[PDB]
Amino acid sequence: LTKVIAQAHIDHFTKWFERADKIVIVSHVSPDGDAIGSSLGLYHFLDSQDKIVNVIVPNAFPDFLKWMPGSKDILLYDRYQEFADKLIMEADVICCLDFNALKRIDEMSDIVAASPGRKIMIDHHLYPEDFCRITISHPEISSTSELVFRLICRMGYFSDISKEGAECIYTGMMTDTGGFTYNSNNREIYFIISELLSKGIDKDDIYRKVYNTYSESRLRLMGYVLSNMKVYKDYNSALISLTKEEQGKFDYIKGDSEGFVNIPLSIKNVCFSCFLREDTEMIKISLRSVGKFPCNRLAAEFFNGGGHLNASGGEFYGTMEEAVKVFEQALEKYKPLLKE
Ligand code: NA
Ligand code: NA
Ligand code: NA
Ligand code: NA
Repeated sequence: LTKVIAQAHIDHFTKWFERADKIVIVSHVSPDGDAIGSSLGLYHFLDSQDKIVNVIVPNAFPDFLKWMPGSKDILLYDRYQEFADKLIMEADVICCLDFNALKRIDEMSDIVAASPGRKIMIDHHLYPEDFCRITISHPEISSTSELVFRLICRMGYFSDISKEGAECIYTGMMTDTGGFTYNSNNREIYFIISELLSKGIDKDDIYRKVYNTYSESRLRLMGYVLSNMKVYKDYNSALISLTKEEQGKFDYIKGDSEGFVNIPLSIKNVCFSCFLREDTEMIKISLRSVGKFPCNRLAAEFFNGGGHLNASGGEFYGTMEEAVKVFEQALEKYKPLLKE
């Protein structure tokens, strides 16, 4: 209902949109629900308007997103580089969805940077770069999928958002707010959800497809990791870990530890959570916080990593007990910050 996106930006893109024959949509490395949801949401709309549209991402997306209509036609850059490169170089318009810095598309950077096609960014992350000619940057909005819905609506094409398109948009809104459990207080979110439901989507089924679709081994693994968790009561923090012996034992598949780092936050007075995993070769670190404790600051100092305020990661080249000791240093240094 409220006009968040600048009308001038909407006017400009509409010009590009009407002139364009060939359009490419790009999103970030290791794309997730909102990367794929926003991209596929835009794809379905654009494809309904007699346009050649291809979605290209650097990297495979999780299997729990395969159900999404159009997902099979998403082009993986690390498997069809030459083909993708041609599409990118020849695109009249390149839509950059759910990232704001060329490093977020890891190896696609150069071809995207070089292409003479007209670039527009549609994103909700903080601190955007100026590689796009049109920049729609709204970090106050909780997902890129919502911005895509908003853009299409403001252009006057709400009626051309299909059931399939709506499914993809809802999926991204859902995943980026943890099923509307964080950063979701805004009223207009729920009007948008209602609008998407009017397109025939089944939001409950979509929840199940994304979150209630994984192996017996994965869930037993989650339980084992939780059984062996370490809580530091004076530091409002929790630690969980997986070794190579533990991973191999439970038959670890890629993406099995996804979300594990969040579970310890469901303990009362635990606002900061760390997960340590040995790689296939040393210690991978995942950090999560609830509230305002800066995950990205600790990661940058103690694990040469980074990311966002509430979710970060990085590697530590050493051993488990050695990596655990480093984690215990950071807890000690930022102890006063945690107590606030
Ligand atoms: Na808007
Ligand atoms: Na941004
Ligand atoms: Na997401
Ligand atoms: Na909020």
